[PDB]
Amino acid sequence: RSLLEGEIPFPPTSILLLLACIFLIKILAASALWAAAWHGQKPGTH
Repeated sequence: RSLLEGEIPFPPTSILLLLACIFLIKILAASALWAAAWHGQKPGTH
C-alpha cells in the first residue's frame, strides 16, 4: 500500500467512524426499548 494511494488496511478512525454512526442511530430511535415494554411478566392476551 504505497503512500501515494493514501489508503491503509482498515484505518483506525474509519472503523471507529462506522461504530459511531451505528451507536447514535440505534439509541436515538430507542425502538428496542419500546419493544421490550411489550414483554415483562404479562398476564395474558384477550
